[PDB]
Parts: sequence; structure tokens; C-alpha cells
Amino acid sequence: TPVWNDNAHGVGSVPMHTDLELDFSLTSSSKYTYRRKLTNPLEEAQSIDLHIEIEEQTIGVDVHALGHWFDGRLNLKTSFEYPWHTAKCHYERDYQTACGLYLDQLKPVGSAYKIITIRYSRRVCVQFGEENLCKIIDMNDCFVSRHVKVCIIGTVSKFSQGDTLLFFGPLEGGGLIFKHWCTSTCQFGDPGDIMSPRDKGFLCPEFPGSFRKKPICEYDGNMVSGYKKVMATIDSFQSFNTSTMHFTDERIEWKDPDGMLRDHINILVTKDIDFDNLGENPCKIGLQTSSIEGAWGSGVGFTLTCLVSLTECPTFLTSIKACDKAICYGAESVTLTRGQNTVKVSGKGGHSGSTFRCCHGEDCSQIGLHAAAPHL
Amino acid sequence: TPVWNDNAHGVGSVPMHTDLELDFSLTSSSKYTYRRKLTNPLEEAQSIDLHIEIEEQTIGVDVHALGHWFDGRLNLKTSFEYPWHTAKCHYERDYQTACGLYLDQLKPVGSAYKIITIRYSRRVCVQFGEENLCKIIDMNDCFVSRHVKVCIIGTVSKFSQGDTLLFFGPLEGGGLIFKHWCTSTCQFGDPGDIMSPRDKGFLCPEFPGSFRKKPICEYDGNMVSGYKKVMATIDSFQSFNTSTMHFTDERIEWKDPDGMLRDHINILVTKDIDFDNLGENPCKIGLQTSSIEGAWGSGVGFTLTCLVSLTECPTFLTSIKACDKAICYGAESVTLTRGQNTVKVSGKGGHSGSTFRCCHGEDCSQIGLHAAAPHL
Amino acid sequence: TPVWNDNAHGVGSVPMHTDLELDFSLTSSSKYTYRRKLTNPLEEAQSIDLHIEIEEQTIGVDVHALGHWFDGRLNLKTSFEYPWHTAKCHYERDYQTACGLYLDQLKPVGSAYKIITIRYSRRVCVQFGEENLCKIIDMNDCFVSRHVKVCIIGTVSKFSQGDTLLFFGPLEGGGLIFKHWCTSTCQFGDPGDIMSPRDKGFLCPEFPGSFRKKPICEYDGNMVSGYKKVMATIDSFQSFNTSTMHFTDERIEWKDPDGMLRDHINILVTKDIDFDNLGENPCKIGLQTSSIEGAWGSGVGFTLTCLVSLTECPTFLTSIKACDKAICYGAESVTLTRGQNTVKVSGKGGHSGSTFRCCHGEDCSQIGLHAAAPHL
Ligand SMILES: *[C@@H]1O[C@H](CO[C@H]2O[C@@H](C)[C@@H](O)[C@@H](O)[C@@H]2O)[C@@H](O[C@@H]2O[C@H](CO)[C@@H](O)[C@H](O)[C@H]2NC(C)=O)[C@H](O)[C@H]1NC(C)=O
Ligand SMILES: *[C@@H]1O[C@H](CO[C@H]2O[C@@H](C)[C@@H](O)[C@@H](O)[C@@H]2O)[C@@H](O[C@@H]2O[C@H](CO)[C@@H](O)[C@H](O)[C@H]2NC(C)=O)[C@H](O)[C@H]1NC(C)=O
Ligand SMILES: *[C@@H]1O[C@H](CO[C@H]2O[C@@H](C)[C@@H](O)[C@@H](O)[C@@H]2O)[C@@H](O[C@@H]2O[C@H](CO)[C@@H](O)[C@H](O)[C@H]2NC(C)=O)[C@H](O)[C@H]1NC(C)=O
Ligand SMILES: [K+]
Ligand SMILES: [K+]
Ligand SMILES: [K+]
Ligand code: NA
Repeated sequence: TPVWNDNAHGVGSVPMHTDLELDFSLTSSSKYTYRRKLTNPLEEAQSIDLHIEIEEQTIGVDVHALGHWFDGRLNLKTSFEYPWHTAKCHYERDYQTACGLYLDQLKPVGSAYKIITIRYSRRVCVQFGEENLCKIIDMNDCFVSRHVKVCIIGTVSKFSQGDTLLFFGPLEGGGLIFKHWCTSTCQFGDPGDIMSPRDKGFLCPEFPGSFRKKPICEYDGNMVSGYKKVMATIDSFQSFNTSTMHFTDERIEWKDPDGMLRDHINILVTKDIDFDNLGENPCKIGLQTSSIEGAWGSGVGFTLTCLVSLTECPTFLTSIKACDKAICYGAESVTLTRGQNTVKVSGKGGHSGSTFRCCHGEDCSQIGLHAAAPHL
Repeated sequence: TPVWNDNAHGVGSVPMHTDLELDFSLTSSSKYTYRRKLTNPLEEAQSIDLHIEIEEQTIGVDVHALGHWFDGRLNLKTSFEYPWHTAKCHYERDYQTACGLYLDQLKPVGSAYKIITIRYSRRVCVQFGEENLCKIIDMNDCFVSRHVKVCIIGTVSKFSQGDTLLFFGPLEGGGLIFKHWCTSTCQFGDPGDIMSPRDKGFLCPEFPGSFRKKPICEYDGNMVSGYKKVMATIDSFQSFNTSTMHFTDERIEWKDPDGMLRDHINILVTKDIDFDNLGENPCKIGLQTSSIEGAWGSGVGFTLTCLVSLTECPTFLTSIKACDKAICYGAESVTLTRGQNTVKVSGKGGHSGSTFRCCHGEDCSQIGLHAAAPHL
Repeated sequence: TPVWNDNAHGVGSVPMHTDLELDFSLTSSSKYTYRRKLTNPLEEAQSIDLHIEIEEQTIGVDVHALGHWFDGRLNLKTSFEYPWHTAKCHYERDYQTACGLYLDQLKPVGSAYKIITIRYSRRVCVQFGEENLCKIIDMNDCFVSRHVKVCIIGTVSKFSQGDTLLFFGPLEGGGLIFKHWCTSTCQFGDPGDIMSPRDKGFLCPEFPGSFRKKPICEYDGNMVSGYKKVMATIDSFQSFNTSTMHFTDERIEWKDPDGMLRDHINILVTKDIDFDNLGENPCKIGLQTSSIEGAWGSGVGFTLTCLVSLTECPTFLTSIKACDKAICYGAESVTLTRGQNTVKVSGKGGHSGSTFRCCHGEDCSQIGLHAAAPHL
């Protein structure tokens, strides 16, 4: 007969038995503080200190680092080993008189990152009497305690999965969003045309045009680099700004200082009688990894297989997560049955050093597994 | 003086005269159950069974089926009727010595679908005493009854109108999202380059390169198929997973098992005094279709013209919908006047067998009209 | 010790001391009216007229006007000054016999606009007794008064920054959304291929193909205009409809009549004891501009530097905005310190005549500054 479920983050309340509601739209890039002494209706000399601190909205973006975009010049040469053979990016036609194209005057202009996942959050700290609790609350999730609920509801449409972020300088400060960075076909002149994915090695663009032998060679395709073409119409692209940036491997976090954006905050307080925590349950979970497949740094992602032991309940509807170092990369909602369970969790993100663990709530397995590299 | 309006789905309440509030963030891919006996404040022996069941979030996507994407090999031949003339996809230059390109070793690799409309919903069932009511509630809509309101608020940014969904296998399980599938220009090498829209008939890609007569012909454009180019950088594309998929003509429904996504649920209950239903009204509507124009399976859509009779009110602000088989494809907000009204409803989606009806609430006209086919 | 903050738009309430809550999902394209006489619990003969009017959702889009898209025919000519030299858009090869391509039969087919910023709002008017106040409330913001709070929460995903809107006719009524309008590379056949940014002057597309001398010239690249290619697959593109359109320089406002879209409205009323306004503060701000850099009509945007004087508080967490004529284009959240402050505000949008002012709340500096033109 029981059907325990902890996927509901929130409370049941009797509106007569609640003491304070705060409900407001908050600038995303602003913190908020509330301090009050809760006092009994003139009846008694017993007061409770309430102290709420909501931190500025943070964005966390799981990315694949694409390396550096380059500017360069396309050079045409006529011969009759090509004189230009040491150039990494080249194109040739033999007449049997050799025509060649090669890229030179290469210069890195920026660092590019492919967006895999976008998540917004606020750190929320609540002191109620001698209780003090801080939690990072995802947008569209809730902080739940015995006497205080804090829910954050919002929407942002600035970034999308698949977008490519370009940072030109030591770009704290800001960057550009590209919605059409070249992937499966890179032609000279495209955004993303000339890349170096790591220290060495260029991924060269295609040169779709034709040679002509005139004996002076000509090439009739585009001769302008993607960097120059983008700069020539730079106002066509969307900038964004950043503050207190934190790059880690395959992840970027920052606070967006765009003060036109807002989210909704609801705070409900009950002074005497505790809230009914809708996720309360007696079920106990043990976790370990079994296997993994797929890749980090990949829009396709990975799948972590977990062995999950349920005791103290016949069944338990919950979520098993793939996490490492308190960042979670995936979750699977599942009705567990008493005893052993096998649960597959699909995730995306992470880096070569990530060990993806099976987690429930704030509890994780003792070890995690490494996923494979992308773009092999 | 009256200005009746049923476009508000919700209730007016006196917060002193409400008995229970449930407010929580729910994993999108999870159901939720609440069961309680509502009992009078120790005053009386009269209790009310409350039973709420909220089903997992479902996505419904109106699509245009694009048929199958193919892999193939581009073959070059020299002649001096072309030997390769039976190939459906070809390109030739005459020297007067004929150079030809043709596609062969064709193989379907997946089924593609263009997104026209995305909508999320949850089925919500409420029993209050001997009252039992179930309704499919769209995200950002509300379940309204005399004693219980259930509102769902949320946002998802995974899919967008215009995206193309590719299913490789018998793909329940999952697929890929393409944001740049070729439409007005398909060149060999693009995602979507080689399509068969129906059983027979290829839509061939362009071959933008040039022939050279060397006498051996050469072609200096791209020789790698779109499938191979995409597979070579597959980690650049976004996967999604599915569960309990339901394909119908020009529509796909499933439950997304991504447990990182959440939505917000608010449940308000009044035990004694009924809620004020904000859409309550005495107005009565009769409906029939008059005409239609435009297309099913189309991002441009159709327009259904309805003849709508209003009685028992001088005016009535409401919505007239275009629906068939309990799926709605469009709605027009309108202030009707007593007597006959002509209302145009813009819609998108549906298939060749759809008969789009004029509807108000859960009431529809006796017949609907067929829209025209797209891509003629 | 004080930490004043007006970035919270909302109220603190005691749920026992609140008299009425309205909570509902409203058709976006519908207005809503509520009228009630608030009367004391049978105790007294003193009533309060409440009158709330919520107007239909409006979209406001800051854009860059791109001018007109054209259809045309690509003509091939052989010579042996080119006979076709007066054509603005042309391409030639000399054999030393001259081959030329030129565009002719040009006709404007529509007006194009690049989306820079999208914002939705509703005008909300509240009369409570002899108090009457109207305000334009942004989606995800709140109307706050002593006795009434109105919050709007919603999400829409129809338009995105970077999209290009095309209006074919005198297009009130509607238009098309393009997600891939050509920017840094325009080739003949692309959406956006042939543009005239202003009265005169074409921005000509590239012709990526090759000439051949056969002596009759041939050109082996695409010969079909972007307009014809898009029309041939028009159902692949997304239409939208409009009502009561208002074009101004670099801005379009309208009401979207799509009645499938909804947003959430919450109205809270307290009859006796005032709400605690969470943004209440004694701080006083003076403002003037100092300098500006960057551009109007640009996805990259501008930065307005403001000199902001704070008195009556040691510190004040607030937002400084860049606005003109009651439209705001940017905001910066900032903790001001007593005395003079320098605050940089990043913004986007506006036009050549805009004078961007430093603003706080509904108060603005006496003059604003002009930003520079885009696309120089
Ligand atoms: C969720 O989706 C993953 C992803 O794999 C799928 O990706 C789609 C884009 C499409 O290409 C489809 O053909 C492909 O299977 C599924 O994982 C995959 O499962 C297959 C079959 O067991 C394995 O051969 C793959 O190695 C495996 N890949 C990864 C990265 O795990 C997964 O089955 C599916 N369901 C769940 C519950 O995660
Ligand atoms: C809502 O928009 C439709 C769509 O038609 C418009 O589509 C735009 C993309 C653009 O191309 C514009 O030029 C075009 O009119 C409107 O319906 C169309 O109306 C015209 C004029 O009466 C008819 O000739 C078309 O056949 C008709 N098409 C369809 C599919 O109905 C419609 O008028 C507009 N308004 C409403 C209230 O629906
Ligand atoms: C917010 O971003 C703007 C935009 O400028 C940046 O745009 C990025 C897309 C990228 O190209 C980056 O290299 C570039 O700086 C910043 O304004 C710029 O600041 C620099 C340095 O002072 C000036 O040289 C520019 O003229 C200036 N441009 C504009 C339009 O103002 C700005 O510093 C940054 N921070 C804030 C708080 O606005
Ligand atoms: K080539
Ligand atoms: K060609
Ligand atoms: K060319
Ligand atoms: Na060529």
C-alpha cells in the first residue's frame, strides 16, 4: 500500500497556520537579504531570528573547449615537392605546372566553447533560530526546511545548447554567441573555419573553389577569412557580458550582469507547526557504479549504470543522479523495488578527469567511472 | 454592463477560507500522488477523501515527416545516353567526352521530422469526496474545480520550432537534434543532403563544384556525404532520449526521461466554501466551420473560419479553437457579440486526414475541414 | 548596519491578514477585468471598490532594419567596358573573350528586421478605493502597491535574438521567421542573398561557381535566387501573426494573437493593513550621463557611463538603467556608496535619434547620449 516518493521538493501547509510570505520578482544579477525577529502575537516573550540571504544568479555551462579560432591570409602560388609544401593548410592542382593555395600569417583571435548544458542557480542561506542551512538552489527548484520554503521560478533565453561562445581577449568581461559555428563542414570564410583544437594541429577548412591555369594560377573561390568576414558584420552577432568568471576543464561558470533579467522568489515561513515535507520518507538507499559508456565533452553524452539497493520500503519513487564533486550531469527518475536495482542514468558534460558517481540526494557512491573522449 | 470572460483559468479565494496548499518543484519525468482524509477541526465526524494523481510530463510535437536520410558514395565516370543515366542523382559536363557524377551505394540511415509545434502537458486526476475528474493540463495552465486548483508552471528549452529530429534506429530510446538541416539549399555533404520524402523519389542535393577534363574527368567539389561528415563530428550534435513513444501521422508524443528537468506544481484546496471560478459565465455558444485555407504539416499553417453563435450574454470574451480528436492546433481570443460571429483561427499541424473543427472548451462542431498538403 | 535594496519587486504579507487572492492562467492574447466591492465581515457599513484591468500581452522587439530583400534573375553574357558593366551585381572572367554574370529583373519582395532584444509585457491598472495606478508590467515582474500585488510569470519561445523577421506585404497580419538569414557570407540562393540596406545601394551576394569558355560562356554554380528557393520550400519556414502593429525606428511592437499561449497571473489583496513593500527605502539618487561607447541597432550594443549620487544611506543596492522615452535598453545592478558613484550600464537597441539617459526607477537624467551607428 505505501508509495513513497521524494521527487517532490516542497511543502504542504495550512494557510491559517502560516506566518509570513515573501513574494517578489528579483533582478537576476542582485542578491537579496531579509532579516526579521519573529515575535509571538504579543502573547509571550519568545522571539525567533530569521535571516535569509539569496545570492546573485549564477550560470553554469558544461562545454566542449574547441581551442583557438585563427585569422589568416590565403596565398596563391604557381610552380612548374611544392614550394609551399610545409604549410599545414593547402590546396593544389597539377597541370601535366602546379597551382597551390596555402594559409599563412596565422594568428589566434579567440577561444571557442561549444555549449553542452546550461543551468542557472542561486545560493540560498536560511537561519531560523539556531538552525542555519545553505544550499545551491537550481532555477525552478525549491529550498525546503521545517519552517522555511524558498522557491525560485524563472526562465532565460539568452543561451542555447549548441551555441558556440567565443572569447576574444582574456575575456572575463564578455564574449560573442555564434549560432552557426562550423562543425560538419568548414569552408574558408565560415565562423570557426580555421581551428586549432589543442596546442598543435590545425583543423583546416575546405577550399570549394576552382583553379585556373592562365602561366599564372588563379583561384576563383572565396579569399577572405572567416574572422575578417565576421568582423566586417560584427553588429550582426550577439555579445554577452560576464562577471566573476570561473573556467575549469570543460565547464564555465559566471554571473551574468544583465540587469534586465529577473526571476521569481517565493518564501513561506511557519513559526510553530512544521511544514509537511512532501518528499519525506523512511526509505534507505545504497549505491555503486557498475559500468559506463559514451563520452564526456559531448552533445551525445554518456550513460552511467548504477546498482542501487533499497531497504525499509517495498517501493520508492526517486531520482538517481550522475555526479562528481557536487556537480550533477544527469538524473533518472525511477521506482525502485526492495532489494537490488539496476538504474541507467543518461548524462552530458564533464571532462577527462571526471569520475561519474551514482548519487541520491547529497549521497554518492565511493568511486565514479571515467567516460571516453569525444571527437576520436 | 456585463463583460463575461472565460479566458481566465483559475480561482479567487479568501486565504482565511482555504484549508491546504501544496507547493513544490517536481521532477518532470516523475509522477506524484497525494492522498489525505480531510477532517473537521475536531468539530464533527465528517471526513473527505482527497486523492490527487499527477502523471509524468509528456511532450507532444506536431511535425512534418521528411522521410529518410541516406548515406551514399559519389562516383565519377568518363565517357566519350550517358553510361550512368539511370542514376537518380547525377551531374554532367559535355566536352564537344562526357564527365559525370552519380550517387550510388545508397542506404537509408534514419527518419527525419521537422518540428512545427512543441507542447508539454501532465495528466491530472483529482478526487474530492465523490467528485472525480481527470484532465490533461498543459504546462502553464490550471486544473480548476469547486474545491481544488492545480496549476503547473514551467519552462523547457530543449526543442525549438524548426529543429529537425533524426531517429536512426527503430528509435524509441532516442534521437539527434539538428538545428541546420538543409531546406532551401541542399548541397552534397549537408545534414539532410540526400532525402527520400516518401516511398520512392529522391530529392537530390546540388554538386557545387566543377568538372575538369584531364582524358580522365575530375570533379573538384566535396566528395564526402552529409552522413559521413556528421558521423565524423557526431559529438557536435545534441542527443535526446525518449520513453513510451507514440508516432501518429505528423505527430510524435513521448515522455522525456531527462530527470534534470523540473516544473512547478501548486495545489490549493478549500473544504467548505467553493472557490470563485474566474471563468464562470452564463453564455452559450454554438459552432460550425465555414471554410479553411492553408496547409497541414506546414510551418506556415492554416486558417479555419468559424461561424459562432452567442446567446444569453450581450458580449463574451473567450477563445475559439481549431481541434480534431481532442488535440488542438490553434486558438483565437475574441469578444463575441450576441448573435452570429465570424471568427478566424490560425493553426499549425495535423495531417491529410485531419478534419479541423471549431471548438469552445470541450465542445466542437459536428464536422471539421481538411487542409491542403504542404510542399506541392 | 543597514543594507537597503530596492531590487526586490514584491511584498511581505501575513497570510492571516490577507483578504483575497486571484490566481489563474490567462490567454496571452486576452485582457482580464475584475471588479468587486470589498466589504467588512458584516461588521460595519464601509466598502471599497476594487477594479483591476489587465491588458493583452504585448511584445516589443528591438531590431536592426535590414532593408529590402530582392528577387532577381541571374543572366549570363559573352563578349569579346563589359556590355553589362552598369549592373550593380556582377561577376566576370577574362580570357585573353569575356564571360559575365549579372543580376537583373530585380524586385523587392519584403522588408527584413534582425532581432536584437525581445520583451513581453502587460499593462496593469489597479483602482483600490480612491487610489488608481497603471503600469506596464514586464513578464516576470510585479505590480506593487500598498493594498494590491499583481505578478505575471511566463515563458515564450517563439522568437529568439538573432532571428530575422521578414514582412512580405504591408505586413500587419504577419510574417516569417528566418533562423539562418545570411550575414557574414551571402551567396546567391541564400535567404537574405540580395539586400538593399537603405534607399539605394545593393549588398550583392557572392557567386561561388566557375566560368567556362565553350565561344559561349557557361557558369556552373547555382542560378536560382534565394527568394525562389525559399518559396519552393516555404512550408519549411515558420510564420507568425500580428495585431495592432507599431513600427518605430529600430523597434517593432505588436500583440501576438496566438491564443495557444498563456501566462500566469497572481493577484493578492490586503484590505486593512498595508503590505510590507520589500523594496522600501529612504535612499535618494541623483543621475547624469558621463559618456557612451558602442552602437545602436547592434547585437554587440553600447555602454552608457553614469555618475550617480547617493544620499540618506551609507549603501544602496539598486539598478541603474539606460532609457529613453520610457523604454529601457539596459540595466546594471550595483551597490552604491554614499556620495558619488560611477556606474557602467550595458545596453542594446535604439536608433540614431535615441538619447540614452541614466535612470533609476521612473526618474531619469536631464539629457541622454547618442550611440554610434552599426555596420560602418
Ligand atoms: C538514451 O540514449 C542513449 C544514446 O544513444 C543513442 O543516441 C541517439 C542519438 C541515436 O544515435 C541512437 O541510435 C543511440 O542508441 C542510449 O545509449 C546507447 O544505447 C545503445 C544500445 O544499448 C548502445 O549501443 C550505445 O553505446 C549507448 N550509448 C551511450 C552513450 O550510452 C540509451 O540506450 C538511451 N536510453 C537511456 C535510458 O539512456
Ligand atoms: C495570419 O497569417 C496568415 C498567414 O498568411 C501570411 O503569412 C505570412 C508568412 C506572409 O507570407 C503574409 O504575406 C501572408 O498573408 C494569414 O492568412 C493568409 O491571408 C491572406 C490574405 O487574406 C490569404 O491570401 C492567404 O491565403 C492566407 N493564408 C492562410 C494560410 O490562411 C492571415 O490573414 C493572418 N491573420 C489571421 C487573423 O489569421
Ligand atoms: C561588457 O561587454 C562590452 C562589450 O565589449 C566586448 O564585447 C565582446 C563581444 C568582446 O568582443 C570583447 O573583446 C569586448 O571588449 C565591454 O565594452 C567594451 O570594453 C572595451 C574595454 O574597455 C572597450 O574597448 C570597448 O569600446 C567597449 N565596447 C562597448 C560597446 O562598450 C564592457 O567592458 C563589458 N563590461 C561591462 C560592465 O559592460
Ligand atoms: K575545390
Ligand atoms: K556545379
Ligand atoms: K566564383
Ligand atoms: Na568551381
